[PDB]
Amino acid sequence: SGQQLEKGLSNLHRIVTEDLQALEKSVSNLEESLTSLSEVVLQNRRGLDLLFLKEGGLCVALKEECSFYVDHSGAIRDSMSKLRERLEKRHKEKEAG
Amino acid sequence: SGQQLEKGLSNLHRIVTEDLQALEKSVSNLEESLTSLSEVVLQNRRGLDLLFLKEGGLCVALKEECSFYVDHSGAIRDSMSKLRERLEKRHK
Amino acid sequence: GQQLEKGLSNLHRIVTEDLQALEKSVSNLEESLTSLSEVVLQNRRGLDLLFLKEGGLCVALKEECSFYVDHSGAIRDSMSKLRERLEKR
Ligand SMILES: [Cl-]
Repeated sequence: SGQQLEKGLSNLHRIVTEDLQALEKSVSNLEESLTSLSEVVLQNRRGLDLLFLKEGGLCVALKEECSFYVDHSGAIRDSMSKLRERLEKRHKEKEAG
Repeated sequence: SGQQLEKGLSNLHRIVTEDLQALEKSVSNLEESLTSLSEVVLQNRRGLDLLFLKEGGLCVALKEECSFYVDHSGAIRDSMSKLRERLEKRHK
Repeated sequence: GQQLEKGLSNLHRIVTEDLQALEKSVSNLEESLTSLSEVVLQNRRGLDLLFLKEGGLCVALKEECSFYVDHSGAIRDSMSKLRERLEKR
C-alpha cells in the first residue's frame, strides 16, 4: 500500500538518522580526545628536548629521523559540524512522519 | 512496483546496515587504540616527572600550563554498543 | 504515496553523502592516530635511553609497561572497502 510504504520509508529514515548521529557523536569525541592527547605528547617531547639539550634534542640524541604528528583536526571538525547540521534538521523533520 | 519498492526499502536497509557496521567496528578499534596510547603517554609523563623531580615536574620545568587529556572512552563504548544492538536486532 | 521512488533514491543519496563524511573522518583519525603512536614510541625510546642504567622507563618506575594496541591495518582495509562501495554507488 502506498501509505504503508510511506511509513516504511519514514521509519527507515528515522532509524538511519539515529545511527548516523551516534557515529558522528563518537567520531567527534575521538577527534577531541586525540587532539588533546597530541598536545600532551608534544609537551612530553618538549621536556625530552630539554633533557637532551646538550645532544641537540631527542631525535638527534637517538640518531633517528624525527617522527611528526599529522593533524587533521580542522578537516574532521568541519566535516562533522556540517553532518550534525544535516542530521539535526532531518531528525526534527521526521518527528512528524 | 509497490512490491519492488518494498524490496527496495529492505535492500537499502541491508546495505546501509553493512556500512554502519563497518564504521562501528572502525570507530571501536580507534577507541581501543587511542585509549591504549593514552596510557602509554601518561606512563611516559610519569617518567618525565621523575626526571624533573627536582624542578617540580615536567610542566613546572617547562614553565607551561600542563596539557590535559580528554577521555571519552566510556561514552564511545556505550554509544557503539547500543548501535551494535540496534543493527543486530533489526537484521532480518 | 506517489513519489515513493524519488523518496527512496533521495534517502539513498543523502545517506551515501553522510557515510562518505564519516569514512573520510574515520580515515583521517586513523592517519593522525598512527602518526601520534610513532611520535609516542620515539618519545619512549628517548626515555629508555635516559633510564638506560636503570633498565629503561618502566623498570625505573617499578611499573608494568603499557603497550600500544595497533588496529591500523584493519581500519584501513575496512575503510578502503567502504570507499569502494560508496563510490560505486
Ligand atoms: Cl609521549
